[PDB]
Amino acid sequence: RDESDKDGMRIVIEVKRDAVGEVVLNNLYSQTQLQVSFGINMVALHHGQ
DNA sequence: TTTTTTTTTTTTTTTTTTTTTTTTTTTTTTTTTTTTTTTTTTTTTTTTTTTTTTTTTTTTTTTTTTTTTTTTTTTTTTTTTTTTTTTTTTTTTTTTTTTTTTTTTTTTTTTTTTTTTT
Repeated sequence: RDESDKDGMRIVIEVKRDAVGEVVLNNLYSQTQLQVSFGINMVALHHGQ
């Protein structure tokens, strides 16, 4: 669920009793978009080229 | 300090219902085949004076079988009633006009990541 109320940004992800929790967070980083790779490419017009 | 009662969401998987992929039948649609209309010219058909020997109508009289005729009893005709179809008032619904309130989609271009197939 979400619990954002203009005092931050809260997304609660409840963990089951039979689960480590840290392993779930590592899986979420690996699979989900919580970790994203920003591909830097510094191209700009210098002297109009 | 140990032990006892109750509460719910999950191990759930199966029954019921819903949703989503399917393909028989009457209504469209493109094709070929047969009805219509306008020109050329063409031997061919067809319109109109003259003569002619014909063959059917009008003097007159005759009869007979269709035109006179009266009457019995049928039976088509007309009357009432009711059903079926046609046709027109009535109602309903939908569309367009011009200023208002709201929205919703398809593609380029590069680079990086997921997400399936081999």
